[PDB]
Amino acid sequence: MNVIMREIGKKLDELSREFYESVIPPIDMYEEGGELVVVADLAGFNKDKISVRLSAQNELIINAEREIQYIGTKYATQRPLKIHKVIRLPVKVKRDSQVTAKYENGVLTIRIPVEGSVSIRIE
Amino acid sequence: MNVIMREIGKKLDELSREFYESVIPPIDMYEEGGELVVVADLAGFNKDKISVRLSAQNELIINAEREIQYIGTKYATQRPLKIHKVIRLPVKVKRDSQVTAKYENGVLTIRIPVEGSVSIRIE
Amino acid sequence: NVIMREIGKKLDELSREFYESVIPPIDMYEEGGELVVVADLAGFNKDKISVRLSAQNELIINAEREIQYIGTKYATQRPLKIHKVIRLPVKVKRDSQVTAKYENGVLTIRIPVEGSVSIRIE
Amino acid sequence: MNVIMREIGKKLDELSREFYESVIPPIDMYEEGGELVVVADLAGFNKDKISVRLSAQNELIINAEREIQYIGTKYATQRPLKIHKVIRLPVKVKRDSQVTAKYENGVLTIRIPVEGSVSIRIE
Ligand SMILES: [Ca+2]
Ligand SMILES: [Ca+2]
Ligand SMILES: [Ca+2]
Ligand SMILES: [Ca+2]
Repeated sequence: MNVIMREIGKKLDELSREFYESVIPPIDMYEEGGELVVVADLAGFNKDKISVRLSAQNELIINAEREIQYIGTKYATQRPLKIHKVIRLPVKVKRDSQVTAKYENGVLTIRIPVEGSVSIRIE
Repeated sequence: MNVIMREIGKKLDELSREFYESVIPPIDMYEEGGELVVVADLAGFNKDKISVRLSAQNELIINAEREIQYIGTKYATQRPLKIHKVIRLPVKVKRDSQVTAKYENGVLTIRIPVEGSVSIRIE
Repeated sequence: NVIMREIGKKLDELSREFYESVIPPIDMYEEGGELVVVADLAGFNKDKISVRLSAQNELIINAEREIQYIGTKYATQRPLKIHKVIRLPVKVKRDSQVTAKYENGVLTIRIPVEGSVSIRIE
Repeated sequence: MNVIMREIGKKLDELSREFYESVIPPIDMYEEGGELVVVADLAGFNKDKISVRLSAQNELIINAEREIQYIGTKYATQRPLKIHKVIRLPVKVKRDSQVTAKYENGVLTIRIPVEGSVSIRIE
């Protein structure tokens, strides 16, 4: 039945959007100059609608939201409305140090200041 | 094992990037006013390095290329370097009409004029 | 060690994926003008296995399963879902209903085949 | 040279069977309630021809053998004839404790008691 066929298309497309919502965004992590920088491909979002935060845990969290409204017949709606990404941080980040987030060309770049030395424990 | 672990980690990172290369970009497709619109999330790319193609078989093809060079330690390399996506268009493209592609905020917007007909039963 | 922990989890999944691609091994032979396909497909629900014949003459076996365990897991190799496409050496008989039987982790499929090929005359 | 092609095919079939023998069977290992459990997919084997052994070195060994012969033309013979798999257990096996092996639906399940301890900090 066509009605049956149509429903499947809707479900697949919705599954697709969700899959992207979990996967996006891919990130690159590297440490440079005592600086930890995270780069994320995050196309089509407002700067206001993006939030970057650090938990006390050294976890790095990225949240973004958008509304997409299209007028016309719709064949696919893959793009993710809602983004939540939680990122493990390899090393402890200096407390009370400036953190820079810049949003360019759909790319979110985060620089975290890096502390070189680790106090180690005896016994 | 230490060397092996590093090689393996490097291998694992390569796979993750490859997975992204396969799934990016997500696209939205909708048609209004005899126009088909494709919207794709393609962050962190250069317009000069992006190619958009229309095919005789009615596919739309998007190719993206970029160079990633990183200085210092690398913890993650998820972000895609090479993009190849082939989309089978729902509607036949108009044979002789202008086709437009734009790149803003990491988003590639493609507009294609469309050829179509629907038949009305005569009573 | 957490990342080392991270590496291990991925390797295990990669392993699971590898099994999903390879499983199952196939034995193919022709008996009595029938094509018999035997696949080793352990621990799957019979209700959960689908066998179908392609227009192109490919033979397809589909199976999926859920595996859930309680406690620490050291390995999860076993395949959750298998999609296998088999190209068929001989043209399949039209009509000619085909039967599938599943026992002891083994799925056996019997297919009738046309015994002759007509030849075009130029 | 079609017959030589056939010999080559027979060799290739032979290799495939060999590769499978190396990779079969895939195993699931989990430890719960002092029992370590191994689940392996070993379809189409006689119970009598399957051997399960526990090693001094703490390995678990699975051995199986089968006879496969067919009548008429053979197009493929992937399925393994003889199986040897050595698994090194994550945790110590409890000495002289009952171990159970069950084979059903082509699945071999092995239950092994383990010796382990954890230390609780005092005060
Ligand atoms: Ca319905
Ligand atoms: Ca609103
Ligand atoms: Ca051999
Ligand atoms: Ca051998």
